[PDB]
Amino acid sequence: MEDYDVGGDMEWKRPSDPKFYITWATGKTFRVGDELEFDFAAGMHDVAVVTKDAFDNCKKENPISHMTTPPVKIMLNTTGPQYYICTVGDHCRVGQKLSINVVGA
Ligand SMILES: [Cu+2]
Repeated sequence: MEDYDVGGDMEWKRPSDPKFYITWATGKTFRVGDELEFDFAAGMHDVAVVTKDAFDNCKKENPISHMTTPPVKIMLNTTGPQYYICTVGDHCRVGQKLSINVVGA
């Protein structure tokens, strides 16, 4: 397995550039068995696991999951698309979201 720290050195924050997490995710292989870790300061950001449509429109309500205490560690147990957004303020709207596609171990 591999434990990915989302955003690397920038961690999970409000990006200056909307494509920042698209860039971070590019080229990486997310496999069943891998872990994602979102590091952030309590109350400044959070993590919501959401559907594709909620990702696309930054819909914060009624997510699949929602975590407010950092660090958020999520195991990738199934293959297919996974979407994450931060629901604090305008962060999602400016790019604080991540889309990945999990493949077999
Ligand atoms: Cu945020």
